[PDB]
Order: sequence, then structure tokens, then C-alpha cells
Amino acid sequence: GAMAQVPTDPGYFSVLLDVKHFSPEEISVKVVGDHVEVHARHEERPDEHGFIAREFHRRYRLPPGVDPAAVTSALSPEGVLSIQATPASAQASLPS
Repeated sequence: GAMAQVPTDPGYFSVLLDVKHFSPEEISVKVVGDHVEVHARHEERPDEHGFIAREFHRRYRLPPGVDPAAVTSALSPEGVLSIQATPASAQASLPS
């Protein structure tokens, strides 16, 4: 049979970012509504007479069904940032 794509169940999120030239405390992640925002900023000064900076931003829409409070971030020692989320649970309306 032909090769097929394996479907993914809904309600999950997973992305990776290469932020190796930002330190852990130069990077922040937050959820705003149903988006995730990543921000990073580095500045250095070689002397009093100058200033070098980098900046990065990105926003992702969380897919349907994701719990916006269940987003996690993990920054590897090699500077890869994983951002993941899992499905929201639904309140029951009938007895168990």
C-alpha cells in the first residue's frame, strides 16, 4: 500500500525555535488569549562608547482544543526552545 501520513489527534501544540545566541534570561514566552508569544533580546556594550543588540519575536496561534494554561517551555543546553501544549478537558454534563 502507499505510504500515508499518520493523522494527529486534535488539541496538541508543538514547535521548536533555535535561540542559541540568547541566554536563558534573554528569552521569554507567554500566552495571550489563544496565541503564544516568544520574545528574545540581547544587548552588549564593548565599552562605554557603544552598543550592540539583537531582538527576535514570534507569535503562534494555538490550535483548536489546546488548554491555554497548559503550555510549557523547555530550553535545552544547546539553545533549542521547545514549546508544547495539551488538550483542555471538558466538564461532564452527565453522571459518570
